Amino acid sequence: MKVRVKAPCTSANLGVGFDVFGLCLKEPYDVIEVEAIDDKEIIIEVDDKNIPTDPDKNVAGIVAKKMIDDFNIGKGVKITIKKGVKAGSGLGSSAASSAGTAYAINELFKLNLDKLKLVDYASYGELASSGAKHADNVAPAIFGGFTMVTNYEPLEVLHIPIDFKLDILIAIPNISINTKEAREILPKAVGLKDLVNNVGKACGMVYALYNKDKSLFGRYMMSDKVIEPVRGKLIPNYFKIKEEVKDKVYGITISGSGPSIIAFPKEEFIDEVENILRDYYENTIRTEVGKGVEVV
Amino acid sequence: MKVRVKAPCTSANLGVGFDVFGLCLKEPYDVIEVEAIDDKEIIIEVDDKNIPTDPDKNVAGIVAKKMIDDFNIGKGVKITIKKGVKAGSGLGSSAASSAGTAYAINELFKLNLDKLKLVDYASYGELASSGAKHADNVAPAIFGGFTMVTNYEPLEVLHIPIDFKLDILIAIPNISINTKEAREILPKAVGLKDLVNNVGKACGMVYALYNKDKSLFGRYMMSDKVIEPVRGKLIPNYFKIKEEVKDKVYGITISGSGPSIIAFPKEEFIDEVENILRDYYENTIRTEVGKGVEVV
Ligand SMILES: Nc1ncnc2c1ncn2[C@@H]1O[C@H](COP(=O)(O)OP(=O)(O)NP(=O)(O)O)[C@@H](O)[C@H]1O
Ligand SMILES: Nc1ncnc2c1ncn2[C@@H]1O[C@H](COP(=O)(O)OP(=O)(O)NP(=O)(O)O)[C@@H](O)[C@H]1O
Ligand SMILES: N[C@@H](CCO)C(=O)O
Ligand SMILES: N[C@@H](CCO)C(=O)O
Repeated sequence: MKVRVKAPCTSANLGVGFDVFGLCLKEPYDVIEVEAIDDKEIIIEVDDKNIPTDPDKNVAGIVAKKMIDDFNIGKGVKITIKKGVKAGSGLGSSAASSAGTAYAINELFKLNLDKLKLVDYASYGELASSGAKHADNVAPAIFGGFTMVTNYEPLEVLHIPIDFKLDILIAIPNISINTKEAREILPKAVGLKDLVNNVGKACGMVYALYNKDKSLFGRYMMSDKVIEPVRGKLIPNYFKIKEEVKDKVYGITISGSGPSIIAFPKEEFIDEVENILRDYYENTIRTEVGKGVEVV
Repeated sequence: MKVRVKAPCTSANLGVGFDVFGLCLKEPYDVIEVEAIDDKEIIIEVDDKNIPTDPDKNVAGIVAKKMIDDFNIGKGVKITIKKGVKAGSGLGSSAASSAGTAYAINELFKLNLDKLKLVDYASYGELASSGAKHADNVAPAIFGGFTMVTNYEPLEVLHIPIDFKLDILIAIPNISINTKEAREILPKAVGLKDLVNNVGKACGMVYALYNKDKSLFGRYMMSDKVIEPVRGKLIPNYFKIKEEVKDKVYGITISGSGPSIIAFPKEEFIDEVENILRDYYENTIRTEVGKGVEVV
């Protein structure tokens, strides 16, 4: 009959973890309901008028069709989506719809697929919306916590639960940034030295999570000199904001391909950091690490 | 009066951890004795006739002088070295002398320096022998276990003890490879895709150690396509050996800049893997993860 889920926004890259790291947020999230229908068609309703309802264009339809065909399911589905945040915000909006749909289809048709497989299916949605089957936003959307996409073909995802408090502040600019473009402006090659820096800093972030060291995690997160300095120039006041909250956060960086900004405020300055972000971007939210798609 | 230590060989890079990762071996090692002397000169005796006795050229003399001057120590030292393995073997031979000396000087003159500082001093020895103040061999020589050099200026080293059994086989070709040259032949730039691969795989190796997963650790270790395929062409029969021990090891790769080869054999095939390595290289040894410089 029907399955309804909340599918969370996620923050990919986290600086030196470009195309690998992902952190699941508790909010915002999409509320997605999938209902099996007799007609073998996929019908989509979405509250954001800028998101297509064509099932071959909305990632929810792309993922549902792939799963329905792969399991010879003989039904269609009506998918209703209420968006947590607009597309192109750097908060994994489309990944929320892809992952929420994969999860919902799995439940609705009792496919008993494991999390890795759900991420793999959701990534077919990311293929379409970004032109690349990247799984770094759909992985945390499904697994919750912190994930690392460590291989493709075949997809491998390593998950590290965050079992300690990690306050998150997200500033969401009203402008949007197209991920494909955000990737084209990136260097085609990086110096051996950046390879070494990013590998060391990203490994240090993994060590930091196992040691529950927010300070180390946040500081290493801000050491990327390859991607973040580039995308950061697309975001109004981004560098000014970083300087203004400098000693009041464990770290702050671009969420995904931007323009949203993700900050991990120190407990002592959370209200103040939130007020600073809000002065620049009215749409600022306080959240924490989420647990992934779940029924609602 | 005198301090004598065993300073271990170490295996740097471990594939995707190039210039970051280091693993301390239990053997071979240098046996180094440092004796305070009244004359303010540094005298060096070494059993390998191809290693200089000039204190400005032997890394033990370079490190001792730096420490003696930095602490206004008013004595000279006589340093006697019995080498575990020749220089240019890819087993951190010079780092063993640098680290063993830093450690010995610290003990002899009761400097009470922490491990990080000892690595920093030892790295002055690596500056001279490789033209680069790399700390990826001296870090594990001092800390023991697995280390990651995650920053320079200032040096930062993260240590992960290996508290599970990890058998190591090392094949030591009679030829030598000069590290400076081994680095010049490396690509000056790598594609974004290799950046992503190596960051993900190296982070996966860190996750693997915390999860005591030798299989994952060894498999990711063999995924570098940037440095290992290049240096591997300098080592006779290296690729043939990799294929021949393919399913009998968790992983096998080049130790440091080569030509020595480091393999982590599966428990079931250890003798067989050792015999295979020995058929190609008579000088093959079986060892395990070491604990770093210690008094002997
Ligand atoms: N259900 C959906 N939800 C959001 N976006 C969708 C959806 N279906 C299709 N799209 C399209 O996919 C693109 C954006 O997906 P979105 O997740 O916002 O990615 P982004 O622009 O790459 N930024 P990031 O949040 O970093 O992944 C736009 O072309 C959307 O119209
Ligand atoms: N006490 C010493 N022990 C070993 N080598 C020394 C020593 N003092 C000076 N050297 C010189 O330093 C160079 C090699 O140092 P070594 O650690 O074997 O480095 P490598 O050639 O870079 N390979 P790797 O094992 O990967 O670090 C040669 O030029 C040596 O003569
Ligand atoms: N890793 C992708 C994530 C997009 O959310 C990028 O930054 O291009
Ligand atoms: N990371 C260095 C180590 C040398 O032991 C290299 O491979 O050039």
